[PDB]
Amino acid sequence: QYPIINFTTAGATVQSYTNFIRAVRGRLTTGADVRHEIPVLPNRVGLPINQRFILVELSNHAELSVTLALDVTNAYVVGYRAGNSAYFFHPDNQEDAEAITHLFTDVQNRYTFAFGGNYDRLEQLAGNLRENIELGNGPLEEAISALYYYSTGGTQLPTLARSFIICIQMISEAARFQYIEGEMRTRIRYNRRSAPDPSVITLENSWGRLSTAIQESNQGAFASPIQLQRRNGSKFSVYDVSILIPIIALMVYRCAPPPSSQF
Repeated sequence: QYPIINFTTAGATVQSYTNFIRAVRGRLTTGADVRHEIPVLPNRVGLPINQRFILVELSNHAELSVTLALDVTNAYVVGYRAGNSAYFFHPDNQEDAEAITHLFTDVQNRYTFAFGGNYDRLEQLAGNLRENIELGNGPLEEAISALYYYSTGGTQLPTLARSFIICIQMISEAARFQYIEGEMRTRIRYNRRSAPDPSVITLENSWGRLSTAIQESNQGAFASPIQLQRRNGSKFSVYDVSILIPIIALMVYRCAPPPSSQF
């Protein structure tokens, strides 16, 4: 019932990956909510269960497939299916636990991990931080195989955690940030894997804060600046939504849009 977007790593190109990421953004947002030219994801409050998820079917050159489930309210990967087994991250609350019962309903083996799916938890399991995990098309190809072989014991937990870390950044974070989509495009164009630099990491860590700063701003002006990092690690101060229009593609819903006092 939920919409399915397909991507393969086999022969992937900047164009095929761009088409994918545009398609995932098109299914995450409805057009209802755009502030400063920046689309907002649906509000969790009152969102009917039939509109709550999207499915991303990944395939690779090894001829394997897995299907990730993303929550439209936050673009979070909440679990995945590989053939006859599905695996969900530990839910944050009761209502999320009910909602994930609506995914992969005819799968014969359903498991809920005892750990949640946030980067900090997944980095601990992986034994490596984001900044030491290479991304690109090779890493994605390998991550699709790792997720596929988990149920049979082929995949060690640390390699499963690392594989989620790769998927999340190359799908969810790229949908959230044109900047991160363009970092992936670069790696795919040259077929050269590399770990994310501080510009990528600081944007990932700041997504919620930036979403709230933009939605609470006075006509786009932040009451408090947010500090990001450039590629070389130097500080970049954000004072206004303006500088983020080329950078952030989607925000999480944080407040109602005020009745704009119009001059």
